[PDB]
Amino acid sequence: NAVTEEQLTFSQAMGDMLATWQLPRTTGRTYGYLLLQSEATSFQEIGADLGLSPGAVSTSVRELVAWGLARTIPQPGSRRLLVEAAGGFEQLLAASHERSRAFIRTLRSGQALADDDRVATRLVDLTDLFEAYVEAGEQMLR
Amino acid sequence: NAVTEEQLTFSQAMGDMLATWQLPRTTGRTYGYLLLQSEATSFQEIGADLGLSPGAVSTSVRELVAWGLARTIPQPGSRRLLVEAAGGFEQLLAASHERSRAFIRTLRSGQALADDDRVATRLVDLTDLFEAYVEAGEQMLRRRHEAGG
Repeated sequence: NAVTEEQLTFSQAMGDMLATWQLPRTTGRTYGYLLLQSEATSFQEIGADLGLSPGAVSTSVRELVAWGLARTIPQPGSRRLLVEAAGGFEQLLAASHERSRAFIRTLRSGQALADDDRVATRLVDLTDLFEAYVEAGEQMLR
Repeated sequence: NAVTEEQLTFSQAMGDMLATWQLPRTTGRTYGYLLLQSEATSFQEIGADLGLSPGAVSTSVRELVAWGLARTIPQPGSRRLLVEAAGGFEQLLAASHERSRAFIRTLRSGQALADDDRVATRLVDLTDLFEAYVEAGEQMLRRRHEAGG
């Protein structure tokens, strides 16, 4: 029905969003699904509700747990796991911050290679703005 | 020699860096090259120094100029253009901010679709933090200009 379609399209959009951090689209789709579930769900349920193969569900859940976006829960009397959304974007955003720190080092390397005052100053000004931008969000993670 | 190799590798790294903000790698490479040039350079020099086709150079320059990362300079007595690094990252970062704003609308849509309090609370906490993170960078850029920076 209409609500199922809205939840599935939200899942699809979350796949595209988490791909900005190089997570496979199926992993973000699984996350978007979990976000709208009120109770923990089995791997079988995730697969049935998203039309995913068991290997795809297993891989996605493992990635989400590794990134602090989900938690797996054992079940009495079975090896089957339940899954729920958990944590948040802190770990993904910290990883993005670290990539930006490597970018800052590349920019500072260019500053050092500059063999002309005009070239050096241009790179200093470019780098200072980017550093200010990068560390604005770092205060949010703080 | 050592300095030319270091300049080329800086150019290569800048291509990889700006691909984060969806700038094609050859375009980011051209930008990193221009950043270390003390004088405006011709299309022929860019292509020779970077091993790029005339079409690749022309496309890259047009994209950098569109993004406010380079300026083209006419030459007396010719139709050939010179190119120099210009402006800065402001436009690329603003474009990134706009993509994040669309993500926030998606998250707020899921929040609205939430059909019980536990789900809604999880989504509003997740989205509140991401939106605060996004708007910190935007406020930073806006404030940098009002202050005289």
